[PDB]
Amino acid sequence: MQDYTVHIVDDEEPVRKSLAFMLTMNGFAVKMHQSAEAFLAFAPDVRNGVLVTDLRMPDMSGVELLRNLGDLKINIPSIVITGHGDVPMAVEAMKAGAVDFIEKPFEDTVIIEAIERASEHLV
Ligand SMILES: [Mn+2]
Repeated sequence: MQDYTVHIVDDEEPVRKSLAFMLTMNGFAVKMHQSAEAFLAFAPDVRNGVLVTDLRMPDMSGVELLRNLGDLKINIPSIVITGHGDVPMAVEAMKAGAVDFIEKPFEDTVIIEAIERASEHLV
């Protein structure tokens, strides 16, 4: 079986803990990051990891995070969670290299399938 880690980034702690807890209850190895900046500083050390990030985050957006990762010469399959009915954000996220976007609110089954898909990109 594959042993990958799901890295979660969200500006709202309650939403972050909700997702994290749900994925762990489903058997995924999960790591919650305090902010986009914290994940960016942790990124060089990631091995066999997938990223699930929120898009609208005041300090650093999900898109900007994706562009910074690219600058670090690092490729981490990413799923971007976008605001309800926010088309500009989903489009920009895909143009930025995200494996896929997920519109919230979302069904656990759906985010779980999106994560399994991103893991397809792990070498
Ligand atoms: Mn947000």
